[PDB]
Amino acid sequence: KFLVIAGPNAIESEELLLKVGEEIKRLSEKFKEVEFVFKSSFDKANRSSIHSFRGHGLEYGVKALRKVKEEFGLKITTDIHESWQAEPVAEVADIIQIPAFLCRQTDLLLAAAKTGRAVNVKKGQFLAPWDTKNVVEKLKFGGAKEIYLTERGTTFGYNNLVVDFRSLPIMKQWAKVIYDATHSVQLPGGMREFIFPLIRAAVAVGCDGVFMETHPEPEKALSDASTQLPLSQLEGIIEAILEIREVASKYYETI
Amino acid sequence: EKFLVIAGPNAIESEELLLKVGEEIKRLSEKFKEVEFVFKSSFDKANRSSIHSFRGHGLEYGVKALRKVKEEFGLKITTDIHESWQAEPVAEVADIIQIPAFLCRQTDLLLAAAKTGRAVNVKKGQFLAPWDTKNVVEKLKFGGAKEIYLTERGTTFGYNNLVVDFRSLPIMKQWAKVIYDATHSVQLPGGGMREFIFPLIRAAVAVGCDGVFMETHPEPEKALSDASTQLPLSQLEGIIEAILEIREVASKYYETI
Amino acid sequence: KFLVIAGPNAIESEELLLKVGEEIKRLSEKFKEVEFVFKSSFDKANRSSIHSFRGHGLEYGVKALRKVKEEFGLKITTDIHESWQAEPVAEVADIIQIPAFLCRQTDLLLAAAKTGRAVNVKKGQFLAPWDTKNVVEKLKFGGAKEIYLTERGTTFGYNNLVVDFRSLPIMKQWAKVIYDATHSVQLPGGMREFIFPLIRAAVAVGCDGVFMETHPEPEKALSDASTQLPLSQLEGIIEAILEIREVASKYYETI
Amino acid sequence: EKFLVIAGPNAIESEELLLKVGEEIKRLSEKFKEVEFVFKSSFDKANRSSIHSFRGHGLEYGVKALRKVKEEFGLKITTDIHESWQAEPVAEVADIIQIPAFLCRQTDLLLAAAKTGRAVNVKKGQFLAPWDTKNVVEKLKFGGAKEIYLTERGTTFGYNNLVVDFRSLPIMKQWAKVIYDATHSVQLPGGGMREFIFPLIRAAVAVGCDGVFMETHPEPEKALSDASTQLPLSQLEGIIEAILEIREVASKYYETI
Repeated sequence: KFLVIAGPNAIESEELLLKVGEEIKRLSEKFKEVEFVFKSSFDKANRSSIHSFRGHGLEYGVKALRKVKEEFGLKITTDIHESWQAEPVAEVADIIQIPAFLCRQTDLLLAAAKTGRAVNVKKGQFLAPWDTKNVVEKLKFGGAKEIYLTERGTTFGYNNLVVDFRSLPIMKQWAKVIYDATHSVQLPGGMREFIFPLIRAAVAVGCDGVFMETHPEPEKALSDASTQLPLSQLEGIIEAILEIREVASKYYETI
Repeated sequence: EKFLVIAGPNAIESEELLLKVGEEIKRLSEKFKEVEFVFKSSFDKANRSSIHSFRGHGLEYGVKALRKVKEEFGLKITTDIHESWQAEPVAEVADIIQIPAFLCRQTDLLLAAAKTGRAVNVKKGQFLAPWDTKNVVEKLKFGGAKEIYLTERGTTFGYNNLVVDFRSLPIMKQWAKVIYDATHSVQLPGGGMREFIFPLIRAAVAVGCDGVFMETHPEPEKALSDASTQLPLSQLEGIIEAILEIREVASKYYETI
Repeated sequence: KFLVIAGPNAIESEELLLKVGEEIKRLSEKFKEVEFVFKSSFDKANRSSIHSFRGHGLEYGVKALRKVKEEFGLKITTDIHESWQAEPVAEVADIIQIPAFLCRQTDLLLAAAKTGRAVNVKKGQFLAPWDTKNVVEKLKFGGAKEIYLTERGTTFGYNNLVVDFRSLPIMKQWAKVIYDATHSVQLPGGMREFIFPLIRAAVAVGCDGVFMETHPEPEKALSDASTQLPLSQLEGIIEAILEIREVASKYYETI
Repeated sequence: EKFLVIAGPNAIESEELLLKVGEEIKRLSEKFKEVEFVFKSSFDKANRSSIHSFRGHGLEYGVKALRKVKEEFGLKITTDIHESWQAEPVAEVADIIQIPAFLCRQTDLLLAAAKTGRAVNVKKGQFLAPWDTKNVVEKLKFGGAKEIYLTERGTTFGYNNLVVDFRSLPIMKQWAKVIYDATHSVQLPGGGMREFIFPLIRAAVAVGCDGVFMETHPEPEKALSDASTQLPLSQLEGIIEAILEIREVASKYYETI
């Protein structure tokens, strides 16, 4: 079924996760035609500034995510940054996420694959669609069976990203494809106004799921504040993508 | 608002070719009554990469052929101009005067088109940012244009490749009606990939635009221009139906500019 | 000999041309190892805004340029925008310049070639280095014998240009190569601070000439005010490029 | 200031290979006394495109081989780290700790390198704008780094291609010493063109930088990595002489930051 990966960008507090998990749980019951996966990072290991919010550590993060899964029965996904983290994270994460800048780090991919969990690799901003074939091959060699590739924009000049929708059908040749509606519109070093329009494009073109960050009060977010979606708007967007997918899917090209 | 579909053979290979495509466009205009069809074909390919490539049979021949399409089928017409002097003669038959992408900044060409009283559709240059088109529209309005369109046809992305930044659709909608060129957007400059034409057109309509531009030919493989990207005429009907369906379902979500 | 194409961006007045022509004439006498060509546009036919300075017309422009050639004995170059202009412009222009946006307009190139004058084509911001082979072929077909290709930057994301110096040796395979030090640093829709550094790069890599716009008071320029070089700084930069070329030329690769 | 030349085989194919290149670098360091040579070689290629490509013989073997180069030739050493835990062991032999381009934003890796007390050279990510490196240097200074270098190695330009924006040299010089990577800048990601190595290095020195990074191998065609871009060892001397000459003549024109 269609995958919807959503949650607050960073684990600002297990409290925040619970509030967002509650809504995601509700939508989960309302849209049985969708597989929801709760996402949140225990650490922002690649911030531009040394003075920016990183998180409360792996232990606190895995604990809070464990709370969400136990209290709501929702699948979990979070990203790892160094090989040693794969094992402890796999204790709770159904899907281990690989950061865009780290999509070429062989040991991180192999460590993720070794856990037996599904792996979702964020496509590096420096990678071409066809360059992802090798990424999948690494994961398969490592024993991974459920593999996702996420479109999150490509470097387009300085401090800007562009989404080449041709990437969706190309990557689909070797993995399930997810469209990251949040990071794709962020200006490195974004505009929330383009989030919905581009997500409509993604489903019209055809993808296996959508990744969207949501926060009760985006303005107060300690990360991706400019692009996280207000929690209250999540339901409407999900319904919209299901409606567009229902009609457009008739035209999705084979493989 | 009535959706615009600009379609036809890239170049006026012959008047017969035009009539063949025109006949089909006419049939479709009778079926898709909610669509405003505009027949397109260039009387001259003034910017071919090679001096040895097909250009056309001249303005005179071309205008005459386009006039025949309009007369025999009652279809609106659009063709592009390359130098200021062509605006007047072309305006005699063209309902919409098209401004080539490489020439979108040529002031006199825009002014020549605007003073004819005809609608003007400017292909967004491969070097232009979405917000840079505001001044393009301003020039046209200054010149008397009352019906203006901006066409998205890809942006320079490295060498011999174009990318379509769909954020351009809502941005340009701020000052003009927006058309998505499904054919040129997937071509590889000086290198096109037909397999991406349909998916990207689906994207355009889901994001929201005021029309689509698609070149079609009875036998693309034999086209004298854009042979790699022109759509087989028999596939036009299905593509149009598909975009109307996606447009309908996505429409309630189109943001207000 | 090494070509130096310099002058004010636009023909703001024949007076301005005379003042700049005087200095260029002086440098002309001081640097006999260089072929100076006076440049200035009789019309800015591609301004972004309808309210920006365009010029005083072709007649006034050709007249002022004619004055420079007669009063200083300097070669002339100006750009054309429509085919009909080639003939009248050729009356004074030793080198007919083809605008970057118009580098693919067959009739403009042929009209320029038909005059018998040399032709310098500004490489479009949308063109790849190897794509210029066809541009030269058009000009040769049209009868042109002296052909130049000018590097002036390539579209790099939005409102920015990048100079891929690999273009110099590539274009050299089929034409003489000129480096436009002024437009290459301008931000479409620039930074004078990068003009000198990039011109040093151009000569270290190897080119047949440099194109530089200069104005007595750049701040008062009605065009390219942000990138035109103060007249007083021209001598120093020319001497610098000659010195760097003298040393570096030993390493310029063959063809 | 003494010009830095970082050179050596891309990967530690064997200790013997290192000694062969080291011997030549040593000879050159005796001739070009105004140059500070630093021997470079990766103990691991942790980011190969393919799982089937050569990676290396491990950290232990690599550090031991690099230590042999330093001991036998008295040359400074630099190698790159891929995860935080490698900083300490590598710092035992490396005078300059290199941070991979894809990892230039990984805070812990930068911090791990900085606390060793060794110099740190960060390859500028292909996704980073020149001004975005200010925060990279800030992170290092925060971590205790006192000797920091930023290496220009190209920027993503479309697919499978990199472009070198030389404006980056003067911009980055505002907060760190700048090195130009003549080898990786001409490689075609997931596609390199050796014919552009020398011309672009000439450009770098004419613009002005504090050093150059060039990979060299006795027989590039047989290299287990970067076979298309590593310079034949016999050509190193001539290239170094050329850059010193161009640097000298261009030096009086270098702008003050």
